[PDB]
Amino acid sequence: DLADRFAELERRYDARLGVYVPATGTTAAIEYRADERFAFCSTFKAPLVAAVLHQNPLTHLDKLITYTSDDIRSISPVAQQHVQTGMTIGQLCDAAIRYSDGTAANLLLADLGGPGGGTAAFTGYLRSLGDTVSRLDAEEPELNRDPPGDERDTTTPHAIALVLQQLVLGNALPPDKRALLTDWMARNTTGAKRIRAGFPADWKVIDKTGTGDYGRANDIAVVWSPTGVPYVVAVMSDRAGGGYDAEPREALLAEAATCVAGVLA
Amino acid sequence: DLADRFAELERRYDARLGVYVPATGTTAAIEYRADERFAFCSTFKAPLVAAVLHQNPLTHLDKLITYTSDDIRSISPVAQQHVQTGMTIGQLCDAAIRYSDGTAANLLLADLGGPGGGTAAFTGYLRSLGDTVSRLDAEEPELNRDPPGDERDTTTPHAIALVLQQLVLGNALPPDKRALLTDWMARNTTGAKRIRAGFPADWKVIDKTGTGDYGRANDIAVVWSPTGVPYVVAVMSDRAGGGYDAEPREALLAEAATCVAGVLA
Amino acid sequence: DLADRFAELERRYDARLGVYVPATGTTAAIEYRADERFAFCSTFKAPLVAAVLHQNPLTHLDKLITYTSDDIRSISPVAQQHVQTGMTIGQLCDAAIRYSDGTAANLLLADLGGPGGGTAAFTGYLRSLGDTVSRLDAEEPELNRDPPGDERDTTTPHAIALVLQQLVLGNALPPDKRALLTDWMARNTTGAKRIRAGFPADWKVIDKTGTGDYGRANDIAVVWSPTGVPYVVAVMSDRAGGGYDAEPREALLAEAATCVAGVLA
Amino acid sequence: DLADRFAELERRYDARLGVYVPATGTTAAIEYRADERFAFCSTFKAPLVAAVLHQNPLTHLDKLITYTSDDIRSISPVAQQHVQTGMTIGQLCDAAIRYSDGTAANLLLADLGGPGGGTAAFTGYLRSLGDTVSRLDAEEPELNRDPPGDERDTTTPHAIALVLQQLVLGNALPPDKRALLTDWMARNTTGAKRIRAGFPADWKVIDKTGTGDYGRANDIAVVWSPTGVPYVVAVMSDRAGGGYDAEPREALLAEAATCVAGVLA
Ligand SMILES: *C(=O)/C=C/N[C@@H](C(=O)O)C(C)(C)S(=O)O
Ligand SMILES: *C(=O)/C=C/N[C@@H](C(=O)O)C(C)(C)S(=O)O
Ligand SMILES: *C(=O)/C=C/N[C@@H](C(=O)O)C(C)(C)S(=O)O
Ligand SMILES: *C(=O)/C=C/N[C@@H](C(=O)O)C(C)(C)S(=O)O
Repeated sequence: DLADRFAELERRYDARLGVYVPATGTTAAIEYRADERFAFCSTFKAPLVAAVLHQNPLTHLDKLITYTSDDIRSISPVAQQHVQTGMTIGQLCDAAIRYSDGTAANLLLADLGGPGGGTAAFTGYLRSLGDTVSRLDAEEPELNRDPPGDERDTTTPHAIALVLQQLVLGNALPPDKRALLTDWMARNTTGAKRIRAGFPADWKVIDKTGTGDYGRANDIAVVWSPTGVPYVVAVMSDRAGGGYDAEPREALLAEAATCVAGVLA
Repeated sequence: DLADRFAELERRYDARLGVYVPATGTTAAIEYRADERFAFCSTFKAPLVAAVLHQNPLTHLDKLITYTSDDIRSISPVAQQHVQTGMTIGQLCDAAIRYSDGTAANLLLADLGGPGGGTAAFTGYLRSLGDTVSRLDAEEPELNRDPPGDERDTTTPHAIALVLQQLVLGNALPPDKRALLTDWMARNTTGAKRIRAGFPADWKVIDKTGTGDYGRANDIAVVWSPTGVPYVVAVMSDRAGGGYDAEPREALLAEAATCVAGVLA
Repeated sequence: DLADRFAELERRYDARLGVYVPATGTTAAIEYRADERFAFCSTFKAPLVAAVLHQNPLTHLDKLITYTSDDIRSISPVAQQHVQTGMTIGQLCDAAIRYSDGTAANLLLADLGGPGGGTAAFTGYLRSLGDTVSRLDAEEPELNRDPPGDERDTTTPHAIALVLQQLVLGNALPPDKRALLTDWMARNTTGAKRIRAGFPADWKVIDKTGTGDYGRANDIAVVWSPTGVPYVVAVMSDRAGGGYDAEPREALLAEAATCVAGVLA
Repeated sequence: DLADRFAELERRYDARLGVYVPATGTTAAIEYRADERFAFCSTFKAPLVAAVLHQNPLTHLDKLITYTSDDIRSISPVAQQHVQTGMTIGQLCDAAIRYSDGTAANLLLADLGGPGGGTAAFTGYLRSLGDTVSRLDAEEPELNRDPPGDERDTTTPHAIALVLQQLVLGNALPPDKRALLTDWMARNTTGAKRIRAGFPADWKVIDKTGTGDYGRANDIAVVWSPTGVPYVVAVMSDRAGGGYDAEPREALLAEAATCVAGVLA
């Protein structure tokens, strides 16, 4: 019957919608189009940081990286301002998470090295976490104007949940680094209207958003109940029907979170 | 399956639980022990104010009412301070709602007049709103130490919902007065951890709480969705199992509200 | 010329206003009626907690304290709810700071012992910190209806600043305890509209408010610049002119903080 | 007093600093190097939009403009992506304000027509608003890399304030258009750490930034007090001392705004 409540939101908001919450000690998993493909958008920036955290020691975040005016092809609210000054890996990661800065993302991919501009290195990282399905070829901005049906630059709710789970809750990173990533996500600016707004205030929520064309809108998060019980929530949507220029509806993502909060409480 | 989620909370929290939300233009009502009797506790102070608003002109709120130090039997954080000075009907109502002042309650019942200390007059008022089941017999504090099963000083979730609906949303009161009551409930101090904490912040919530012995804990509220859709939510509980001195669990009330928010979103 | 800006606010808001910030390594202090007496209101609850932290070991916070329904004479949003269950010293302190609970305050004074209900014990504590001027005689609620000119239950901005400085920044408490107090103040609920609202968001602010009759309104705080430079800010006001029933203006407190932020930046 | 506080910031940050706030119904203006020349940087994009709003009817914003890959000389986060699709005047203006897109800027100058690439047409527009000092000669990127002392592509705080005032507050534009421009500025992405960060959150702020070599960093804004009183704030800086390669300090701009907020409150 929760299936039917998601299908309702789908109809109201004129969108296809994908939801995954893994199982726990107590609870059974929650599936809805969980094994269908969706566009990543900016959601892959979460693991990306983790990949950079994984590859290098912890003092590596101090390395300053320089770049040019014509390195800014994507929207980049932080990179734009620090062309003269440059930016350290540390600041790059902060921005990529907290502000969804597109340029930084690309710089960090380059920090991974390897062909594809570091997209292979990163693809490789996901496999280390047992992620077969997710696939990534292009960078920002080009990847977020790929057409519907195209399986390049895509993932499933099921998949990305299990990644985020291993990173945050699992032992995929040392505690010190893990800490950093949570801290960053805990302070995301771009996610107020989506998963955060669907949960009660007494729940703790850390999230990473994704947006694009064809009404594409995603949010992946870890939440803690008022008694500190952790849960992973992958929410993904699109509106490929209204074409390229369709607007995403955060309201959709907020409403679903509320249904989910209901079963989890 | 929502039936099964309430029965779960019941088992977790070792409590009996009553829930009612009336039907709307779209949605069907939500019932769970909705037609079972529970203790009012301090929840009856909401209609009580309405009864005093209903019976008298609007300038009647300026009438000063004096009382003694030994008129303070219940918890009365506001009555305590204004013993020498007295208090106007207006300020009495504010206190009764916003602070759940027990003395004021009794003063207002006396303002209704009639035997029972004004409990019959008040019982009479509810019938004017088509409320058959509800009964009120004693005053504060004595009423909050009635034993389980005793039908004096009781109501059903179903009933009190339909009252609150008529008062707040319906035309049971002139707009000016209606306004006052909503304003007061909007500014309740005593309700943070119950219904308010079960809904997302982007919902508007006005509530009136109740507490007592045998783990008795109630909260009735009107909520607005993020798009201004109103709903009435009656939640009532008790824990007569652990006897007189069983502690109430607000956690229970907050958790249920969350399940409810889930179906309403 | 900052003198003239405070006198302006005074005239606009029809209020007397007291401001103190101590001197630092760099900066000179800020004075305006800093050595004039004002009512404490709920501001004394900050040191009060410190006095209880000072007097007893750290394990003492687990001692559960019981009380009756008629022990709630003041407004007490948390004491209200935990009459059946009781409350530990630890929880009492949290409430007294975070919610300005009036009852708890009085219970804690009783924990200090001595005549005056523990007001002498507490008065004694301030002298240990070299505070000459500050005086405390009555408890809640009686102290909040002292008339203007009455020097009982009063302090100066200068004084209370130097206390708060020693507690938070100075070595007046062991680090562990100090930590607790800061944590509590960092999470004050009652202070959003006063000092907090006069500083830019990139400043860190921890505060403790006070309100009462005769438009009495205070806020004492520690702030950190965006680069972690600490400062102590005492702000106090009243409007004894419009009599007992004069309303306090938080706007006044927020405006002054802004003038202060200006010199500190 | 305040003169000396600006000279301090100057010394701290190793920079020359220009500040202007016009006079109001109440307050006297604020001058500090207000009549000295500074580089525009990207600040001129504000009036530029206004000039295009002024010259043409309101439906002109729908005219699509196409361009080539080799038309993208400057930083252009939006122009980069819409080479295939093209962009309407409407979208061009949004970008120029909200994202400080450098290409769009140049396209719009071309929309004005005339020699200099439309820089004379634009220079001409400012004179219509009674602005004598301001001049513009080159386009992006070339204009941001021309040396200190060179009076081409420059303005004074005094001047640009009086322009922004007339546009936003004054009757320089019809309400409908005026509305558009404010809306755009209200939604600037590039300005978080400058003027916006120096004011308290309860102030409303709309801004337009500028950055360049020789530590050049500007922000012009309209602010509303918490009670809706409007003010215009021009802040400009540079660090020609450390030569071409000197890094700009937004911190400087944020600090000054704080001093200004202080006098305005
Ligand atoms: C991540 O969610 C995407 C970042 N930004 C894009 C979006 O649609 O939100 C763009 C297209 C603005 S970016 O220039 O690629
Ligand atoms: C409203 O919920 C009831 C308040 N009653 C109190 C009273 O003093 O009458 C108590 C203490 C009996 S109950 O614990 O709320
Ligand atoms: C802090 O001590 C202020 C207390 N005074 C008032 C308040 O704001 O709580 C009263 C007078 C309402 S107190 O609770 O009696
Ligand atoms: C406007 O001030 C922005 C101009 N863009 C850049 C350019 O390449 O011209 C800079 C370097 C001046 S700015 O640092 O973003």
